[PDB]
Amino acid sequence: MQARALQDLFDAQGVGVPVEHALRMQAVARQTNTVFGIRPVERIVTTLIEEGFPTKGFSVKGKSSNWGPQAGFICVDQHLSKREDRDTAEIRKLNLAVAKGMDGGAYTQTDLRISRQRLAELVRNFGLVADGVGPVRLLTAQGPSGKRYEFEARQEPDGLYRISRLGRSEAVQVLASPACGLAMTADYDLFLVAPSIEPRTRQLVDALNDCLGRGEHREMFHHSDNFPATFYLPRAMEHSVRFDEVCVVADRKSFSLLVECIKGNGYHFTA
Repeated sequence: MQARALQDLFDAQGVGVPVEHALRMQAVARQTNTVFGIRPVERIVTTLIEEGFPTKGFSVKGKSSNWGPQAGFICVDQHLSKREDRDTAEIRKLNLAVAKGMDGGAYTQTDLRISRQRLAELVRNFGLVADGVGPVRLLTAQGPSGKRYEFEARQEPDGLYRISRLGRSEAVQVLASPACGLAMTADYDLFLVAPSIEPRTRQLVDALNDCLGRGEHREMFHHSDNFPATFYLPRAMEHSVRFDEVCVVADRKSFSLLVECIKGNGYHFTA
């Protein structure tokens, strides 16, 4: 499967998995003779994945952000998450849940720090406004409630822009990996595993993390809303519709047809 074909597919479907990752994960599907599907990966986290940020595990509580400079991360203050629409009680419950997991070795917190390229991408594609030049910039972002939030972007000595709410001294706090101390982005979540006939998923998770080779404590898969999902097949399958070695299932109806296709080709799954 050619890279430009898969990039065009992912661009049209709104899939955030890097094409290189999809090709390596399709190889594992071929080598293990196993069909598997991954939960949605938004394009707003593609840069964070390619920049090497670690990913959240099942023990990470709290909702991520789809707006502002905090997009793709999980803020300690859930008022900056994608649930910025919700009322006081739901945010405080999300805050308590984030505070609950913080009281343990599950995860920690760190300053929101993003690169020039990340800032330019958020401005170009995801509705961020950035005023000024050089090491200090003023950011304006509109939350899902329509309220606009202001942030200062201040370059630190290693080249990243530390993000703080305007007028405040404390940077925006985001959940961080306890191992490497970096902010965590979204993971690759296996939601279907169909091995060939002709929780036993730890071997596939380890094989997938090995083929991606992101390095220690930077795994995409963890040992542990559904669409658009990406599926990875040992070979292109037909049943008259055809699913390619890498395919996108946009909704439940496409998923129902894919299930019948993999079962018809001798692949079993029971979840």
